[PDB]
Amino acid sequence: KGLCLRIRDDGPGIIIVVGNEKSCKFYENLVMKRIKWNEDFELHTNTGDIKM
RNA sequence: AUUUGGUCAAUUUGAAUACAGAGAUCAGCAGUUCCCCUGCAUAAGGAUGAACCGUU
Repeated sequence: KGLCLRIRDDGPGIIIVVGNEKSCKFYENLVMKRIKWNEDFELHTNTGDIKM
């Protein structure tokens, strides 16, 4: 249970996560260790693929 | 100088029959315990993956 809100798409936003403790821990791990947020990526659109 | 270490049992008896006394050998498999591997389940506990936006 929870959510992920954010401002203006590109802007800063909040994840809230709620549940059983193990699950929460797992989620945290995913957020921090597994995902690389600073990593570069590609946006796919009809006009052209935008490198970010 | 002599002699004991020498009684077959069993059965039929009121000595005769018996005659030494009645399964062997070879081979499987399973179980018992411990160990190792393998697949599955059960709990727990990780690790990780997967496009893209979601819900009043």
